[PDB]
Amino acid sequence: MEFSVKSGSPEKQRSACIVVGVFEPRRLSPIAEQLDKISDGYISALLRRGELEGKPGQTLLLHHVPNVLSERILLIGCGKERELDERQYKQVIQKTINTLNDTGSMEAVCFLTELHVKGRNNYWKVRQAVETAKETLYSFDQLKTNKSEPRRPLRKMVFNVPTRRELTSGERAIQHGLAIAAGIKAAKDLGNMPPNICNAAYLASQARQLADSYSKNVITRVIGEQQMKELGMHSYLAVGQGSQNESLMSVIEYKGNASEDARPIVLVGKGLTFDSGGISIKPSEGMDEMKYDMCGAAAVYGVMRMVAELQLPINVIGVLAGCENMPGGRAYRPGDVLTTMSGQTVEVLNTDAEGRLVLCDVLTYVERFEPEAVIDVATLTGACVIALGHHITGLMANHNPLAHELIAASEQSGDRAWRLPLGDEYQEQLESNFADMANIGGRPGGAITAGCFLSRFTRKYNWAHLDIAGTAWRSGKAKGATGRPVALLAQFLLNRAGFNGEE
Amino acid sequence: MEFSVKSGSPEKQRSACIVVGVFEPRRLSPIAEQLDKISDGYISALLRRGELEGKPGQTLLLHHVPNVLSERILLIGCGKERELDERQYKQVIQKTINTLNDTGSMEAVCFLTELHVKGRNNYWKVRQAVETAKETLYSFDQLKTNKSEPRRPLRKMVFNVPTRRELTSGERAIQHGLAIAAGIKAAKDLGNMPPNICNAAYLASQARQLADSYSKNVITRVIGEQQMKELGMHSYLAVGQGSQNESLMSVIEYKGNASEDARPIVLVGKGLTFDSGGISIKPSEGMDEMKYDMCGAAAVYGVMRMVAELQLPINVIGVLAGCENMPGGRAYRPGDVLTTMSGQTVEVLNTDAEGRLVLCDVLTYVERFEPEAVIDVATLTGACVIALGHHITGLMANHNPLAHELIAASEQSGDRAWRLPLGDEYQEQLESNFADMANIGGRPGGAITAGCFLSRFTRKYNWAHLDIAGTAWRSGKAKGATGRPVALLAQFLLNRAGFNGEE
Amino acid sequence: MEFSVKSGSPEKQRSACIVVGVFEPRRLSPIAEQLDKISDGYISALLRRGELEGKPGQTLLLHHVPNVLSERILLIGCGKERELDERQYKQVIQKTINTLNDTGSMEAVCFLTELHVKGRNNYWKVRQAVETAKETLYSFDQLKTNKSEPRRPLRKMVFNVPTRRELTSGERAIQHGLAIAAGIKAAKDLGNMPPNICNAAYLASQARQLADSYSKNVITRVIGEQQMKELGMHSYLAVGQGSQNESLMSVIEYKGNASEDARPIVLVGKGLTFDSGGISIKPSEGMDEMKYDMCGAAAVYGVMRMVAELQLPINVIGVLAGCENMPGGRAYRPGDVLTTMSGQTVEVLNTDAEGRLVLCDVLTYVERFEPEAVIDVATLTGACVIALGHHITGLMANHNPLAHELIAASEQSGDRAWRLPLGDEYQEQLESNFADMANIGGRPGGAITAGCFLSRFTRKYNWAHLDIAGTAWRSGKAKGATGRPVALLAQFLLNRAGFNGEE
Ligand SMILES: [Cl-]
Ligand SMILES: [Cl-]
Ligand SMILES: [Zn+2]
Ligand SMILES: [Zn+2]
Ligand SMILES: [Zn+2]
Ligand SMILES: [Zn+2]
Ligand SMILES: [Zn+2]
Ligand SMILES: [Zn+2]
Repeated sequence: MEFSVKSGSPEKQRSACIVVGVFEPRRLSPIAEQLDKISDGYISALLRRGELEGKPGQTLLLHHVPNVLSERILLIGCGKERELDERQYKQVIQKTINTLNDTGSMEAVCFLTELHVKGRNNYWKVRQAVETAKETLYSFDQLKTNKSEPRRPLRKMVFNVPTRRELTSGERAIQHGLAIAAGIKAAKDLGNMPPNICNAAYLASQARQLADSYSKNVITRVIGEQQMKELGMHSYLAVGQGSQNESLMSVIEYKGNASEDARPIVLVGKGLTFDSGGISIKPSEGMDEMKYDMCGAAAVYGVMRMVAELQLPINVIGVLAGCENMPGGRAYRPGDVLTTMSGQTVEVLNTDAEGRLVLCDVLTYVERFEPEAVIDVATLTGACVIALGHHITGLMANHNPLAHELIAASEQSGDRAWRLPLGDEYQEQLESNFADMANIGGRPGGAITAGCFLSRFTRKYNWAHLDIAGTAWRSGKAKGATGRPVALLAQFLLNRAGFNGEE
Repeated sequence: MEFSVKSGSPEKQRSACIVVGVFEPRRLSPIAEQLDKISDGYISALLRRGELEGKPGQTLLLHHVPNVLSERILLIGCGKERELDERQYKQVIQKTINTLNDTGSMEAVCFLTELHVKGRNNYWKVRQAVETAKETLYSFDQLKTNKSEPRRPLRKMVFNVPTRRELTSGERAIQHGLAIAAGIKAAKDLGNMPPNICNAAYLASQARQLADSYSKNVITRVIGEQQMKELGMHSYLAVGQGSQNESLMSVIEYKGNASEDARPIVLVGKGLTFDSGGISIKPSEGMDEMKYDMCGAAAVYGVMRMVAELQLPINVIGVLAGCENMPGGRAYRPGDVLTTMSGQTVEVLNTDAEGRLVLCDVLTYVERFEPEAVIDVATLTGACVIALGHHITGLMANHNPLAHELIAASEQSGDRAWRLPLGDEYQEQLESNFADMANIGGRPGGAITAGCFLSRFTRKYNWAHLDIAGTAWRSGKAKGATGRPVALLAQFLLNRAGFNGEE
Repeated sequence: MEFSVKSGSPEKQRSACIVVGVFEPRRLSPIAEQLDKISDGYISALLRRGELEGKPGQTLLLHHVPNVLSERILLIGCGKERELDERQYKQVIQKTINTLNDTGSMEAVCFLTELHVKGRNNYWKVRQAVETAKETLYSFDQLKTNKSEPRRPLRKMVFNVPTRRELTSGERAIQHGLAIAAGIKAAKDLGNMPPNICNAAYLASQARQLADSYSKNVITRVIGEQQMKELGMHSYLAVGQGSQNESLMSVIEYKGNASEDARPIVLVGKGLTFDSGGISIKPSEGMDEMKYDMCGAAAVYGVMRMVAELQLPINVIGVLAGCENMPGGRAYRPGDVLTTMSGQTVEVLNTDAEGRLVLCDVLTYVERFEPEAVIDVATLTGACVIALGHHITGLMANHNPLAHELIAASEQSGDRAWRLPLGDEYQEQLESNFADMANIGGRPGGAITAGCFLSRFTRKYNWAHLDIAGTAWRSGKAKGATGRPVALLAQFLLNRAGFNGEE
């Protein structure tokens, strides 16, 4: 659907539906009781009758309202005025979009973006409304055969801003919100696709199409197994040795800045299109969710699509490290000692800790880009899920300023991350009697030792690690990819590009 | 809430709200056209404009409808006409109640009970509506300190019936639906109570209050541990021996028939207020759900309540076999050989198969009432959950007519059961080199060999066994007791008392 | 052994042994060459033959060195000059103490305290040396019947400081170091004692002896089961119900400040003398290590012993929440709903998550002291061990300044903690359909949800929680308590008492 911003009163609107809010208890909102006084207390009369107490989730749809230009007035329960946090705000917009679609409204004017949301300005509210509206419309039915497509008469939504002063921030919010929502959808699509269709070659193919769609700034390269071997990326090669799928590393280069002294921000996404655990096989229960083990590449692709659309004035390189981990007569095994691209040797203790064996070689490989900073994004350890659950991404880094920036972006964007420490006592857990290091450190500090492992390959540049094992998708009835952390990364890049989201 | 029936037209009601259906696609219910044709096509116009497609789940609330004597008109989507089964029908009524409760309607008149529902007459559609509506209002907040009580402005609902020829079947449907819904609530309340509060003594106490509330026809006796020993109920005693809670068997006698030859129907409910498994201890995951191991006794109590309310002209005795299975220094052990009340000996191989050791003695105990039929109700085997899932109760019996009466009742009441076979080959699985029989027959056929076991104690009367391990409760976010098989047993009693089917 | 400081040169010492450093490669320490020149290159000569490369862990004991007033000269490999972190520094000191004890040296003078250690001044270097030396001498043979008591001729060590200007900081360092080491030692002894001896009565007995030994500023109260019942601490009671050991909350009050407005700092330690998990029984493997489930109480006791010795001018109350979690006919069970002292109800899903059930009642109880700050210390979750491993303590709090003061103290003291987030999405995992909350929130974010659970009882004051499940003890061959976080808490108390940092 389309979005736009205007600055006008409810009573002057001539829409299929205007949306205004109501707070507990049956407390018409400022903007709404502007409309009440047009219909002569018609609305407040209905609220005295108990038609809408204002509880969250509650709604009231009025037709043929006395002296109201719009055909419908949709009132939404907003809880309690300032006492509105971002989370309840997102729900109010979700409800609005869903309610409107059970209606015949082909468009609507929404005054909810004017609500007081603790600490968030106009830009944030409009941007979050767009991102939430789009999230609500998501569906993954491309593999179903029944389905007669969903009902969506709502084709456009206009968000109202307080004064003409907010139209500018309002428009920026819409532009940004749509590009990030698109990056999120793309990542959710790639994540939800089965390993059956979304394999390393499928990712390479999406990478090429992205370049074709933005040929003035995007160039894609795809490195195969033979080139990997020539480059000495034996660790990455070992992981996919067992699978019949070819390991393919897709490099998407976006050039938005022409000065010769510009340095690129490199994003490295773990792309295990399926992870069975390998010889160190995973249990049966819920293993189909391992199709999400490539959600890091999914997010990096979404971010690139976002950067290209917004044409940011910076240089970004996204790597989709495609691979597949399968058991078999050619599978690598516990006990193997791999010679990484960097030259350091790694003793494999568990073949299911393969993401870091793919990433280490990509981390050495990306130094040819002389990056400003490298950030890897990966569904890496179950330990991180135990540590930070499904709500916050785990972050580790070898440079404090870069960590601070990523955490600030995670908060601004509402796609949170939390820093976990690295450190010598944890490095020691990787000691090996046979190679420079082992690929695991045992249960204690599992998410930290994995980051420590990665840090031995990133000493030549400032770097951060995002472990999205718990935030990349949900299980249960609503099993599905979240698209995280596209928003955190998009915010990060928006900040780097100079945009002031605080104004 | 309260329910009643009338037979009028929508247009002539003077209610806070009249409910009517709409079928896909946006086709107003005929019962409604008289009403539309009074507002000047006010409803049909809103419908072609897209306000209610008619899909199940959708609703449309209208106030100030042109010339309508009722203040609110609530239209509910019903899908396609004569393609409505009772499951969809119930959802429709469930939706109606929830939607009405979001308005200020103090009472309402509903015409949905006139919907065509496959195989169901007026009596069933009204009774089903009553039972479903009451199911929807269920809440268990007695142990919470927050809460401020849900919003129920709707204190009364009037169901409409086609003609005055259906008023009496409608009133009977309400009388029956209310009594059964109340038994189901009593059983759900008991099941949901913690083992902490709901122990054998609590069930006994509830049993005594029931007798007090209907002292004319109900007498309750409680048999404690000293008496059980004197009765020789050693098997029952061994299960609760490890627990500090005293084992208590509550016998509720309902006499609604004075004829010297009116043999009682005996209901025996497994009342394990907590089942840790004992020495054969259960795993931690979801063990909190073992407070539901007394759901058989909960159901029986519910039926006794139901029968007292309806004053059926039959004799029914309900036994609440209270007990607690705990591990400890005085707990019975795998290997023990128990001398059951029948005199037959039993080798205990697994202490978690304790419900049948509590029941075998109670089934011998009840032969003193010279029962015409005996029915045990028990959350007995994980095997039944695997066999019939959470939707259908497992049934076994030593008498075919009785088993057919029960299945029919299960169908009529929409609380289904399915008969499983018994047999000599399953009996052989209970062979012991040390006793007359072992208490388990291995994994193959676990629900059936449990029935075989019980059957060695029910040879002197017509008997049926209901394994409600999968139907007694549900888990997940909506964790809670279901109250089943109260409806099945109530229908069985109603049928024994002469219920015509009202056809 | 005893410690003291002095500022002198190596050549003028008349000790049984002087300890000096040697850097790699075979480079004689500046303080050394002074000493070499008296014996005339007699030392550098030996370093040329290669008698000490100077690598960490290497040593060289020299007797009758020409012209040296000291009989023995112990040279120690220190690695490389300024690039010495505190970690390697402590190792060098530990080595020194161990090596010295294989000789006849009855006393020694050590110039290693003058080594350059990144970010650590004279005060820290002397204090780390003292704590590490005492740490090295720890043994726990009180329950062994063989042995013949260790060989420790070295009854005194003197650390040299650069000039007389560092003498005072040196003395203060020794004073603090000794008191913290004593505290740490008491915590380790209590932790190491078997559940067989160290039960809740034992902890109470120790708390009473502490009060007796410092009757001027310390008073101890012991609250038993009858009292807890009268206080409404049913949550705490339920956890110990199953065990024959009476639950006992020992309260150690230290009044070091006579002013009316010196509000107390309250420390609460989980004192589960043994944790079998209860009905939700733990696995066999390494369950003996559950004797360490009272290390929180252990640390609070040691911290109290330390604040008593130093006589800090502040008020501190240390609570030792003793309890034992056993399975049995009287144990509380999964499903139980407890009414905590605060009045909030808690549904028990897992009995092994008992520490928080003991702590919530104690956290409510301590509000009677109107504390300025409350800090609980508990071996609480396996999740924490997974999240932060064995090296860093997990910290949660409801007041940021308190959290920052604690993180700062942990760094300063070399007993690290790392903050983890709390939050609404985590609180929601504790939702229950039967109580105000459940005691566990699932595996995702286990450490954090435990934090969220405790925080529901600490809203009336500034609070912090330390989960030392991973830092409190180590297993394997060197199995034993660590005494952490005694040093972190002591440093916290010192800073509150006005400690300088010493420039
Ligand atoms: Cl193969
Ligand atoms: Cl016991
Ligand atoms: Zn893996
Ligand atoms: Zn993986
Ligand atoms: Zn059992
Ligand atoms: Zn049972
Ligand atoms: Zn525990
Ligand atoms: Zn514990």
